[PDB]
Amino acid sequence: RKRPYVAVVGGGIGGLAVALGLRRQGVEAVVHEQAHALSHQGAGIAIGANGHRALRELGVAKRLTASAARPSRADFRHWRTGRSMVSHRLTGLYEERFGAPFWTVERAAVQQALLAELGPRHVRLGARCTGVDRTADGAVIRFEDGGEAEADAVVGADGIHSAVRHSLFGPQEAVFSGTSGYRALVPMDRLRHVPELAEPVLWLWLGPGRHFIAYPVADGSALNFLAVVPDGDAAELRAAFDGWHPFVTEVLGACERPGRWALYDREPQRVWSSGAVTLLGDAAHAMLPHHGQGANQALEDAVVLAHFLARTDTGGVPSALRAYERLRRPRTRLLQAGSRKNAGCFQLPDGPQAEARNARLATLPDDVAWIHGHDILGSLP
Ligand SMILES: Cc1cc2nc3c(=O)[nH]c(=O)nc-3n(C[C@H](O)[C@H](O)[C@H](O)COP(=O)(O)OP(=O)(O)OC[C@H]3O[C@@H](n4cnc5c(N)ncnc54)[C@H](O)[C@@H]3O)c2cc1C
Ligand SMILES: [Cl-]
Repeated sequence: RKRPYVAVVGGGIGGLAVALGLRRQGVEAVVHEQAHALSHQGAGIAIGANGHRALRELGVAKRLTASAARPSRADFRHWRTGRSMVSHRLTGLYEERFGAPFWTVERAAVQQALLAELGPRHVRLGARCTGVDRTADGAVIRFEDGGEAEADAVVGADGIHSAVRHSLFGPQEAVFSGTSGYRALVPMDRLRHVPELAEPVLWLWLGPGRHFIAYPVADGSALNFLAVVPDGDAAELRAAFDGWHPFVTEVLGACERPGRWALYDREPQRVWSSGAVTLLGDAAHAMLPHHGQGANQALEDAVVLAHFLARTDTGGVPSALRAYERLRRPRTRLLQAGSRKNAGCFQLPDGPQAEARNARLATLPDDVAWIHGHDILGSLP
């Protein structure tokens, strides 16, 4: 009984993590990534306890300790007055409650740590997938350059515009939010004038029509920011935050060339898997960035999918892909819905609804425990 050889399309967090996770449990997995080399851009992400646990399982948490940063609190700030509307301490309480720390870190750092632990030799650069056809015993991936690679299982981790998803279920439009995210890492030495940044904090500035998130990365030496605005040029971004507190305007004014990303997600899908092909990460369940969980969820996907594929033979692959999907879909669906809800919530004008939002924010540790406190390993059979 042959154990499956596994081809993974995409070398982002999701693809690296699942390849790394498969190999750690004795399955041969190989990544096909379209880019000629992996980027060192892409700014900051937040790793919750739930994702931290996935990184421990995959053996990469120890390598990320240095470049991680440990926000002491989540501080929800009024757009105009700069007052702390709601605050929750993370130092100690977060780890005690949910079983692991809250980290903020560069995307690229997480990507690099995964790449190293997996081994770069397991990643084919320059391989752009254009398609996947199911065979009788497995599947074969088509590349742009005419190539092919057959396998006992194929995992589509090729992002929100997944070639693998298109092949399996046909054309499907990504859903535009009507907002853009501007993202940047600002060196802290360009922000000496901003005294709030003396403490490491997860900042969430909430206001009318738009919002602004900031946090430290690289052990406190740079500050990530994400500015979500109705929909790139720095002048138009600075203007969209006219009237806001100096903290926001000063941080925006310290980056000449921020990155702009139209923010899309997709409707939840009833089906991810077809014979020996399945999806993972943004390809399976793309969400807006408003829970800070997309990477976290790709990591959960990776752990769970590696578990099922490490325990089967070639003939058990379809069943294993369906078991992964059946466990992962409901959770990701709720996060998708939640991330949409939060886009609205973060952008209310001043008024009763915003005051009611603020009230429900007081009970946030209970209300999001299902996310941060989730034990991925304990969810398995
Ligand atoms: C502004 C913003 C802020 C965010 N903040 C957070 C946060 O705080 N916390 C969090 O957990 N998540 C966050 N996310 C979400 C997170 O970045 C993603 O969910 C996560 O990186 C998705 O990883 P992935 O591997 O599924 O996909 P991607 O990172 O999209 O990787 C896909 C890979 O596949 C490759 N590829 C694509 N098509 C092909 C092809 N046809 N053939 C071969 N290779 C291909 C790409 O080159 C890429 O390397 C944020 C997202 C945004 C937009
Ligand atoms: Cl996200």
